[PDB]
Amino acid sequence: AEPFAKLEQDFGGSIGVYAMDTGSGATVSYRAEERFPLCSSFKGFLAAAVLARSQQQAGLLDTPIRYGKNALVPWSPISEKYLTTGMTVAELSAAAVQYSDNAAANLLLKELGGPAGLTAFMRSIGDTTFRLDRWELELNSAIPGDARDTSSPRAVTESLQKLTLGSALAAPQRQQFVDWLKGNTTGNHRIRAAVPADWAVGDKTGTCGVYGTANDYAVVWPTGRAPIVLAVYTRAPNKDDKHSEAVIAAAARLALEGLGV
Repeated sequence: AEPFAKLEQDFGGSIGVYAMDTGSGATVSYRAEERFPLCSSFKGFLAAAVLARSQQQAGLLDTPIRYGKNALVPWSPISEKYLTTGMTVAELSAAAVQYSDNAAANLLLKELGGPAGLTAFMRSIGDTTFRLDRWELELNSAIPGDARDTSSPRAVTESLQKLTLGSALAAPQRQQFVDWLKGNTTGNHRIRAAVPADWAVGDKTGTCGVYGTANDYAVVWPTGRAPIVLAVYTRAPNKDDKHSEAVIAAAARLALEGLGV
């Protein structure tokens, strides 16, 4: 905690951390119930909402989605490649989670009834903090004090636990969510940078690009020890303040250490 204040101070902003040992029930909590913009991290919960809906609707994941060029907003690397052939709901989910593909995230949001639909899903699993108000990329304004498109490190951590380890998703969908998070390609310098290499890790990052606002949440499977669920979020007071993945990895190391992990 003292290390946390020191860390954010050196950072020049605020760092929010919540980590829980699903075995001992031990937790690390620093500014954990404060609101931080979700940025790109909402996409992970977006995929869960899709999986949850696929339970009551077989054939969803394989449903073909055709889209146009207008739909290719910034950072849609996968969507851009499959433009002429389109992508299935499952392929869009993998793209959104593992590459943070914005086009894919927006097409899936549309299928779930937009930001309100996803917010409603988080409500159904008992998350009362989470709120998505806009679509990519407008949701990245990260204006200080703005409650739109934010959640708490604690609410994110708890929801992630319900969806990956708990029973918020049927067994099959549960493992698919874990596998999509395990295959993430965008967070090698964040939480993943704080743990060994033999540890199985699944994560989803978030980067707003303004107000030094960045984040990452993950489920880490320590060797011989129960899995840990953690969320690390940051932000700063100045629009030009830059985020730092090193700060996120450092904060994650402190969280794990705090758990004696």
